[PDB]
Amino acid sequence: NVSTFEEAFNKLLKEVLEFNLENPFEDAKKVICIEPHPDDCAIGMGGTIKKLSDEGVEVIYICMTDGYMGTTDEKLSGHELALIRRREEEESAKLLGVRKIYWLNYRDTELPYSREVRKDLVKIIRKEKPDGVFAPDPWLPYESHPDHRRTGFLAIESVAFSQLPNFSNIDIDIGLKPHSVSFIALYYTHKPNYIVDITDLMELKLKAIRAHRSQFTDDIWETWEPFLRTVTMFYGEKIGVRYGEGFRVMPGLFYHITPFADLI
Amino acid sequence: NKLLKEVLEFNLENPFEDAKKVICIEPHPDDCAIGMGGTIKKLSDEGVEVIYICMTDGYMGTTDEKLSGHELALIRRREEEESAKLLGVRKIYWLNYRDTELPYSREVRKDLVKIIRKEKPDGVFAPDPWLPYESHPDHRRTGFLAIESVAFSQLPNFSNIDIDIGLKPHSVSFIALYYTHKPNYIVDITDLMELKLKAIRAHRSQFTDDIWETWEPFLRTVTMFYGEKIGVRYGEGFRVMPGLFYHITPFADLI
Amino acid sequence: STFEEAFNKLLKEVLEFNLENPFEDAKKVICIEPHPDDCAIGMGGTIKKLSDEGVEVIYICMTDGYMGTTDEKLSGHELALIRRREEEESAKLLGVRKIYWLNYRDTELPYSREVRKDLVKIIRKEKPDGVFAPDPWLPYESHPDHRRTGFLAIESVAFSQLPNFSNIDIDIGLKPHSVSFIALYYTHKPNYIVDITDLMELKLKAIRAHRSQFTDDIWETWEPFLRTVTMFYGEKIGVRYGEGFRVMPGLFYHITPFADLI
Amino acid sequence: STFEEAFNKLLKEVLEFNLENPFEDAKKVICIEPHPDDCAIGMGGTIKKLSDEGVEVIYICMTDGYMGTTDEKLSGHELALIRRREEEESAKLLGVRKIYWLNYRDTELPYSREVRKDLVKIIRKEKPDGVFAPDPWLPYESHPDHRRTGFLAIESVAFSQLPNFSNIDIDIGLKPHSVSFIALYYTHKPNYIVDITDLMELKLKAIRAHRSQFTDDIWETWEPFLRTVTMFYGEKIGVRYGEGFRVMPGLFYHITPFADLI
Amino acid sequence: STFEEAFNKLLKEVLEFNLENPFEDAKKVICIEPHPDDCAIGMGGTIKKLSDEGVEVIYICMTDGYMGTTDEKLSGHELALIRRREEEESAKLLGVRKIYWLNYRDTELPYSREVRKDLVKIIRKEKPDGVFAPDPWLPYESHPDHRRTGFLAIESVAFSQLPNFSNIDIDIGLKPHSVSFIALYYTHKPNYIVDITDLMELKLKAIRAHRSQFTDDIWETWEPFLRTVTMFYGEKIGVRYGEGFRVMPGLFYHITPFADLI
Amino acid sequence: NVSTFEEAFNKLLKEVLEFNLENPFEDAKKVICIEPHPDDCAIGMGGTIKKLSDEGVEVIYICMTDGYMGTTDEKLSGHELALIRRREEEESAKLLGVRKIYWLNYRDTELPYSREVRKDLVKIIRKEKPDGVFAPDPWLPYESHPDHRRTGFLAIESVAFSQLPNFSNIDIDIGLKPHSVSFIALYYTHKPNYIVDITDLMELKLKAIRAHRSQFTDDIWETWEPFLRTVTMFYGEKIGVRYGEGFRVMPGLFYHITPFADLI
Ligand SMILES: [Zn+2]
Ligand SMILES: [Zn+2]
Ligand SMILES: [Zn+2]
Ligand SMILES: [Zn+2]
Ligand SMILES: [Zn+2]
Ligand SMILES: [Zn+2]
Repeated sequence: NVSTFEEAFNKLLKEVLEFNLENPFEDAKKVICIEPHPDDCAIGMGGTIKKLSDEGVEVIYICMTDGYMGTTDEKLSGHELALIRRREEEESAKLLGVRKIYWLNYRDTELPYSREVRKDLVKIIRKEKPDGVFAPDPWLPYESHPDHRRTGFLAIESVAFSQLPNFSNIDIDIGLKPHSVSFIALYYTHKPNYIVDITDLMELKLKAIRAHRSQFTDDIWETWEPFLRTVTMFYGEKIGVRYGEGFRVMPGLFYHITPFADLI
Repeated sequence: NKLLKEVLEFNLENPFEDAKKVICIEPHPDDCAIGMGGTIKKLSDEGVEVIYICMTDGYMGTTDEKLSGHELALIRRREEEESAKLLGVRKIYWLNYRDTELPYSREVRKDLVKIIRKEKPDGVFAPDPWLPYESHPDHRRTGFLAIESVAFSQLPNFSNIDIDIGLKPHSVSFIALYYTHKPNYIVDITDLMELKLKAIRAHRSQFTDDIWETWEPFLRTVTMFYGEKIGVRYGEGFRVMPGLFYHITPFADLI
Repeated sequence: STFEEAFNKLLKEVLEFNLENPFEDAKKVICIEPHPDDCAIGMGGTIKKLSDEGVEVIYICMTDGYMGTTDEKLSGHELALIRRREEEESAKLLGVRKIYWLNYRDTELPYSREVRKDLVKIIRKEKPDGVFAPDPWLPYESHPDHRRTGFLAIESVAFSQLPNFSNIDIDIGLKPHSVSFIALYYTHKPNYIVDITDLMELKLKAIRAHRSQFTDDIWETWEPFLRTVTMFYGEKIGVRYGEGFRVMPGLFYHITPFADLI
Repeated sequence: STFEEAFNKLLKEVLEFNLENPFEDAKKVICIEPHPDDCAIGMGGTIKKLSDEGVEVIYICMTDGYMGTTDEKLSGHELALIRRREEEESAKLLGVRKIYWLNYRDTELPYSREVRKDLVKIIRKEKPDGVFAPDPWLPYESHPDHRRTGFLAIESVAFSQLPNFSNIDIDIGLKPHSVSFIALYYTHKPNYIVDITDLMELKLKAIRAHRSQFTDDIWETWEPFLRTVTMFYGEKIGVRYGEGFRVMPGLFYHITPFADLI
Repeated sequence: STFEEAFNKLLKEVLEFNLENPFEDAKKVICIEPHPDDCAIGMGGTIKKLSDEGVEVIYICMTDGYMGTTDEKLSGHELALIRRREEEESAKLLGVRKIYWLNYRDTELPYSREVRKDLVKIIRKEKPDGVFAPDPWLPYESHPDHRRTGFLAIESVAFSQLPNFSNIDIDIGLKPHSVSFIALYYTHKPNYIVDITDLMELKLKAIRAHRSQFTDDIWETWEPFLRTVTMFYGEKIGVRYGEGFRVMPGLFYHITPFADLI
Repeated sequence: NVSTFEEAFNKLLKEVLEFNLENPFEDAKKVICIEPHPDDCAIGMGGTIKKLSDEGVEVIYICMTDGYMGTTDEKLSGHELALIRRREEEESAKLLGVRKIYWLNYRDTELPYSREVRKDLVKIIRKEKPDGVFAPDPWLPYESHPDHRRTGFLAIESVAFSQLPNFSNIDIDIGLKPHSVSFIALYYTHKPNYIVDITDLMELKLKAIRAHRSQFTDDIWETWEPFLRTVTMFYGEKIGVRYGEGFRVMPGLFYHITPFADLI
């Protein structure tokens, strides 16, 4: 029957998986957007958040850390630099129609890669019963920040595991029952397979990004707007527009032992 | 060139003939069967002693809240024993680390290296940890600890108390990586496809007709992806490089 | 206007960043090696041509090579001496006279904040103009020590700038340094090669000072291999024996979907 | 004014600390056992003296009891399950309904925050008025699970009351909870005893319910030990068989050079 | 001929030890504390009476105070900042200028080589004669950070003495430092008390500085405690108010079956 | 049963447990002495090990570490010292009848307290199947060395865990069968309940101790010798001898939930 692989491949995607990419969000009624440090949802996927906040979809944050380290000022202690930074995200979010932010409070550059941490995200997933999760892609070539790498990993890991009753069993017997999230979307990806048109809202994104004043001196912004405009244009060039934000959405089966998963 | 052919002397033609004993290492109950169940039968038919190592106890492989993890392990242990016999596998070592909680550490290496230094095997099988998009830590960590333990089992100063109780440094011939996206040698499983599925179905906890109805297309499609690459409809794939390509080699992928 | 014009302006005008001789400002750099000899077998030829031109080349050794033998009667400490001496038998013959030994047992190198806090000390100590390390992204690399060494180098360098990372090194006199560049060797993705056919002769020998590692019997498998690597590089820019490394602007190491375009 | 004086005028007067009846105004208590059986063996009798009197009793069980058999033929997985039944059994025979299974394997109970964060969760939900736990300062206690269980209770009772501790609990509608009294079983430093003479053959029956720990051949050694223990305790308050409990000021668990003085 | 005889001729001739006068050489000390306000509470007095004699007193605070509140409004990062402040207006009262902050979050001080590397650092630097730390064998002490600080401190002191321990301190010109003495506050077995009869008012003031901990409602419990503890130590030497320390020869800390006899 | 607790105490000890303390080392053919650092078995135990050769008991060491930190010598490295000390102990052990020494090779001062270690001891116990296991008391007031504390606990934990076929199963799976030790005995204790006379063996014990040259310069032997004699004196008085060695032996049942183990 199945002449070759590629004949069975396209049938496994349309018939079996109901896999689609012109509109993967669409039916989204609530999505948590996971970021390693505060400002990552902004820089990563700010426009697409506003878009999903103009469409009346509920956007919740989980911020892995407290950005305790993002300063060169030999006189501004991380403890407050972090106070400074929970304000700057409470600002940023307010702009983007992000209302809620869970704060995991793990110190910056010290985000563990453990089960403890997975018990945080799995806990939050069974409670906010989110339709999709927005996490950063960990297989981003040359990514050198452990927090980024680990975040996307736990993100996808906690996701697949939240369905699992015997995982963090203490959750089951206090009200929280397993939940099957609908889609996983990987911002900060070098292999996007769905770009959102953000050409328009590309001016509210920098005001959400810059809102983090602590992280953005005007002096350093002299290399970051030239930077951000370069990135967003690369996502746009894939679907012929001025600005773009890129995501990787794969079917749930391709996140595990799928040798051909690099074809979509 | 002069090295592939005339310094190390490796071949992508047939590597398994010289093997009389091999270890097939799997992260969970069934990965041997899903990853390589046909090549498994093959070797056992051809009269080769196939031994499993299971890293973990499955404990987490369910959505049925009535079912405790503890049982699932039991139930899956026997389900594996069914599956193993179905393929000619003789002994399964059970590491027993809890599912989704496989450590990446020396203790765990130290285990693998005990066994390797007892079965003194010619070939080991494992999941390719550089498999792109592998999202399951248990799997990544199995690949890595496998390739690691192997190499290390040769080094008398590693788990140095193993020696003092008999078990000597061994030196496996090959390492074979199933569940890989860079196979450089395939095997024909068109001969034994349906039996494989049967063995893969022996894990009833895992493959309800409902789930199996969704993984039925998957497991056939995969084995095609590999199969096509030779000239058959159904094949299991493998990355084999063994030697000095697993350590510092900027042209490793050219094979 | 387009993606390529914004790309080129980003590098040339916004971030400058060399590519034709990035060791032009160079005076003091560190070569971080997992085991003793990991500078040798990948960076050695490059190390003399820098000790020569004025650069005080500094070493950090991540491990102590404790595990590097087959000899079932050679204690792991015995080996660790053999290697250290053997290493000095190579430090010098390339023009390096300071080797920090971290001292962590071969095959037991932690990937922790702890180790980072060390590197950082040895980076806030010198204030080097550049650091070397193996590329942790070298495909199929199966030895944990290597992978970890790389990753920590990069993360440590970056982190040395932040006053809060190791907030005790500050308070005690050691202040943040902001390293100039980073270079990854042992890479299958170079972008700046370096000429070594002349000093290739010196290298052959410095990679033997570690003769516990490099015996006679084995060498008959490890020199054809060694020549091949030095071919793989060199012949892609001209000569018969060159060495190519990877170097990026500090900002391609974070959130850069277009990093591997170089 | 003396110290002897400035001691009494604190317990009765600054703490209202009564040792006559601490299990008095107690409408819900928690029983943390390191293994299925522990509660029964140190706690057993005393559970009944609370259970039936409208005091709701809940076990937390730290391990799966996976390493309690010297039987080649019994896998730890099967044993774990077996013990669920024996504990489900035993716990009716004492009027306990709810038991949380933490499922940290036998001999591998972590000493960490991650374990605290559980006990802390369960404690905030159930909002009990009392927590029972093994005295972790019991001389010669060899079993880590045992030691750790106590420390981990004491610590989770002090910290259930902290908003900034496990903040995600608050964010999901489980607010702080202060426990009135900590009572340590398996102590040798009691200061309140419990006469359980009529309930003894019941406790032994509730302990014996574990057919995997107390086989008839093991029962010839543990029955005399079980009895001796119970004799050790009660013989202090004039009664034959008793059970012992240490109870202190919440203040006395921290920084007190004289907390030994009760 | 006997034991009691061996006890003394060791103490007095060989180990030249005296309970008499231990602090009579003090030009530099370090007072280590679990939390911010810890050198206060149990040691505030002696410190001032040590500033007086021109002795430089340094603080090392192990935590950031992250978790000292019951009010879901006050957030740890801030609460920390509020506590970094309070111990400066408390340290000044007592001529304490230098305070090292390790920043380990409240209820999370690790027990590791790493945190030893830190205290051994600071100490190889400030090259002091005197280290103070809580008595990690203080009965019923139930705060992790408390226990872990004495052990770590002791271990740390004994551990500066060695070049191989943290040899990167060495390689950047920070040498072995032997310490003269060790004083364990918060002890139930002190053996050399000090006099704070007049100083018990600047005491409640230096402790008072920590108002985010000591609001005036909850002060009405610790008000009898802060005195009572100074009287426990008092009725031991004659004066009205005390601060006790255990001081033992560097030899008794290890393998000494009769440490309990001094 | 019987009436008073004291009566149940005896009855449990004499008849029920059948544990006594006249000469527990008697029926011992094989014993293992566990020491934190190389030289500890010498110091604490020395004499009683010479004695146990002088009868015909095979005596095995497990040395938890490698002494990698035992020097004030600004010049001398750990690596070589660890090499130096594998001799000093081989020398000092041949002067006592000591034939086998297991080197775990944990770095001095860095010995883990973890399953990984237990498994390491459990691998040896099971193999040599000894009747006797020796180790430091870990409840020793003021003992400030993590290795000495940890090594005691891990010993007790390891003796008991050897019996459990579910603990470290692969051992079983390769020959190594469960083993049950007749007794555990704690040196470096301060509640000993049995001494061994070593007065006429003392001098030799010192030769054994001082055979660790690196640890005892002439300058250091000036203080350690009175101390050492002082120690061995302390145990003396108890059995009315010049020099003693203390041990704590307790029934296996006392190491667990016994609120009166303080009483033997
Ligand atoms: Zn970030
Ligand atoms: Zn699997
Ligand atoms: Zn290497
Ligand atoms: Zn128990
Ligand atoms: Zn404190
Ligand atoms: Zn020692």
